[PDB]
Amino acid sequence: GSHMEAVQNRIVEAAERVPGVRGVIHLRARYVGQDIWAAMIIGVDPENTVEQAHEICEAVQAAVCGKIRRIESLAVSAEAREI
Amino acid sequence: GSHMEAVQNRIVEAAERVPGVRGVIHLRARYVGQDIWAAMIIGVDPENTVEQAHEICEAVQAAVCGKIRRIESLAVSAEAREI
Repeated sequence: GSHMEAVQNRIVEAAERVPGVRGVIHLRARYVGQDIWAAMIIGVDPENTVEQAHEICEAVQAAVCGKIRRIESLAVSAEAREI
Repeated sequence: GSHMEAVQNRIVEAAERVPGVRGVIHLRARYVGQDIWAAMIIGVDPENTVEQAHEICEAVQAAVCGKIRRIESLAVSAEAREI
């Protein structure tokens, strides 16, 4: 089941190129029919505001849903990640 | 099924008395055996930091699990709420 490993990779790469994302902490993805439904946690600067972290999450969603073909549901939340 | 409405009320009141919580936005609660498992979204100042919002969520968890008897699982996340 490695068509899923390929896709997870592209999702991770896609997300990380959005401003403010410091790593994908967590990504769950499953096939629903021919579609992918995913849920993601991104690391963000602990000192970003809550409203900034929301904006980053939305940009990640737009970027991934925009770029990655079979993704039809993506939930994105944020956690503090110091690096 | 109104032993659940009573408990949801006490959870909401409990959470709202934690510093930085501006309303409970969402609370899902279910009985697992004789226990309650719940998941909650609190409103917080959009200008709090991410790390502050984490701390508020943890204080809500400590407060609710500490005070409300049959709750054995509580997940708490934060969303921006301007008021």
